[PDB]
Amino acid sequence: MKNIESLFDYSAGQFEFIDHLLTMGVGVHFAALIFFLVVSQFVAPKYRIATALSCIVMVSAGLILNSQAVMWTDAYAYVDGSYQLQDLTFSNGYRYVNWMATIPCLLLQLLIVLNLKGKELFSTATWLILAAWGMIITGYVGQLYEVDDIAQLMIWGAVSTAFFVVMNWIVGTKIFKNRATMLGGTDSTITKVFWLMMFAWTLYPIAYLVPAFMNNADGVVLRQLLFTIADISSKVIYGLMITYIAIQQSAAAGYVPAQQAL
Ligand SMILES: CCCCCCCC/C=C\CCCCCCCC(=O)OC[C@H](O)CO
Ligand SMILES: CCCCCCCC/C=C\CCCCCCCC(=O)OC[C@H](O)CO
Ligand SMILES: *C/C=C(C)/C=C/C=C(C)/C=C/C1=C(C)CCCC1(C)C
Ligand SMILES: CCCCCCCC/C=C\CCCCCCCC(=O)O
Ligand SMILES: CCCCCCCC/C=C\CCCCCCCC(=O)O
Ligand SMILES: [Br-]
Ligand SMILES: [Br-]
Ligand SMILES: [Br-]
Ligand SMILES: [Br-]
Ligand SMILES: [Br-]
Repeated sequence: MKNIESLFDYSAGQFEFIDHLLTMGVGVHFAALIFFLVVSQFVAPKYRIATALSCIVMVSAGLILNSQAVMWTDAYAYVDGSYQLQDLTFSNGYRYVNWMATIPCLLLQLLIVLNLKGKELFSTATWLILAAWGMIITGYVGQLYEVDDIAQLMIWGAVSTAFFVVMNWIVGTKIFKNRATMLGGTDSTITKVFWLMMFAWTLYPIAYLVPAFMNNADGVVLRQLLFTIADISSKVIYGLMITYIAIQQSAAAGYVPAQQAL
């Protein structure tokens, strides 16, 4: 009842488009899961955790998207020409809770292919995860107010954005100070990964703000469309680039299975 999805009836076209976005998301992540599983054998031990983390992200995101899809069809029934709310079973909050797990995985696989190790890896991962969790938690509290108190959504969103900015500064600083350690030409690739991240992750706060500028049923559809673009870009496309970097550095480091695969 705290999310705008509960306020509207949906046309068949709107309802089925949202359902198809979510189900397509499930298929894309589980298809990618198999790809990451099969190619892990071509990654040197030093980097193989990075590809395993992509497997974990795929199933984590795939399970939440599948949960959202079933919750969506549980919550609404087609009555008198529109889909109308029947049960309080759908909310976006499950995405936020899941981010607590998937964002640390996405960040860790970046740090691994940057060749960080030992105390710097543990220290950098700790500050990044704390910053990320602060961002997620404040965002989560903010969206509890997207119906009742838009001013509170904005203020919690400003606090969240402060964590986001600091997180991105840590990430960017480590990338630009360590890309010279990267093998096989991937010092060039990692810069593109950073820009892909900036683009894809910024779509989430845009989705967060939809209630402020498009509080209607088409805004609900737009938000799910933005989440879909962002999810595929931040998890699947990002994971493919991380895996490419891992295999390329593995080969440059003399790992034979990587050399043959390329
Ligand atoms: C009264 C309400 C409370 C107000 C306060 C809440 C807002 C504070 C937010 C950010 C400050 C913390 C930023 C400090 C981060 C420094 C540590 C760090 O980033 O280390 C990175 C390094 O590159 C890795 O080794
Ligand atoms: C809540 C409202 C507050 C609004 C606040 C607006 C300030 C935005 C500024 C920067 C965004 C952070 C982007 C981080 C980009 C990476 C920066 C970086 O990596 O620095 C390069 C390094 O110094 C080379 O060695
Ligand atoms: C796969 C999911 C990912 C990469 C989720 C990323 C989420 C964010 C970057 C969220 C950022 C937010 C803000 C910067 C302010 C508004 C609240 C959030 C949590 C949506
Ligand atoms: C309060 C929350 C703090 C969370 C901190 C999490 C710390 C995680 C630290 C690094 C995990 C990396 C483990 C795998 C190392 C891979 C390196 C390698 O095998 O080449
Ligand atoms: C996620 C990015 C957050 C950006 C910070 C928000 C910037 C705030 C800008 C002006 C706030 C104006 C407050 C007006 C409250 C409207 C109350 C209402 O109409 O219900
Ligand atoms: Br229709
Ligand atoms: Br329509
Ligand atoms: Br190795
Ligand atoms: Br997720
Ligand atoms: Br490149």
